[PDB]
Amino acid sequence: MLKPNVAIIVAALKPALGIGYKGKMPWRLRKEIRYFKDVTTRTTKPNTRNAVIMGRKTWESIPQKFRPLPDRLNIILSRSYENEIIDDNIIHASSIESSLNLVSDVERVFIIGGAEIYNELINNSLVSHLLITEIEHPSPESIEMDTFLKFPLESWTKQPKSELQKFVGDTVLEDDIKEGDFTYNYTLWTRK
Ligand SMILES: NC(=O)C1=CN([C@@H]2O[C@H](COP(=O)(O)OP(=O)(O)OC[C@H]3O[C@@H](n4cnc5c(N)ncnc54)[C@H](OP(=O)(O)O)[C@@H]3O)[C@@H](O)[C@H]2O)C=CC1
Ligand SMILES: COc1ccc(Oc2cccc3nc(N)nc(N)c23)cc1
Repeated sequence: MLKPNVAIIVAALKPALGIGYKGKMPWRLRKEIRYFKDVTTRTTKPNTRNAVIMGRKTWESIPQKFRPLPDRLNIILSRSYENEIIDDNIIHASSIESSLNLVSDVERVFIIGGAEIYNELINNSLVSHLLITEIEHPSPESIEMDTFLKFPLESWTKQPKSELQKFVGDTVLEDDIKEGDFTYNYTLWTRK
């Protein structure tokens, strides 16, 4: 695949954009996990699938029985990896671009974490869209977090809900979803 558009998908707590604590997500939002699954799996074209890219630490954090993530081509980056196809669902690479040279029949590509991957790849011009779930809490300071997005958002534009809707196709997008004390909304951002 040559120079595909790539999207980042992440869930973050406003206003600091925290995304983790001691190697895990600081919340369990059930409807948000379901959204992540639908957006990253669904395709429109026939014989295609989407690819998900993750850092080695994220891959190793999935219980072995639950990997690879089903119904998507899994790409794992490590600076120590050779560019290799493991099987039809797993690719190892040391760079995003190298990895995409190994794929065919992919419709969309999503970066799914973690923090080091996000913070480095935001500055790669292949990244064209950010799917950020903006999480809000009455007392964000009470939530322990050690990992944060370092995104240059002054260079990106938040689009209207209509644009997100068109991006995700059929997926149901509810507004101000509440689970416990958290309220969240799905957003789409593109480069200015
Ligand atoms: N809020 C959310 O939506 C999500 C949050 N997260 C959070 O992220 C945190 C984990 O992040 P982190 O520990 O940084 O792990 P990562 O998944 O980002 O893995 C980092 C590893 O990826 C490899 N790597 C990183 N950057 C590159 C690069 N530019 N090119 C090639 N290889 C690269 C390296 O592997 P090597 O060391 O082998 O070279 C590096 O050690 C957790 O707290 C998790 O909960 C994760 C996903 C989503
Ligand atoms: C440990 O394995 C993983 C950890 C996190 C992960 O990414 C997510 C998991 C669950 C919900 C998620 N929601 C959004 N908006 N973005 C992500 N990247 C998500 C995917 C795999």
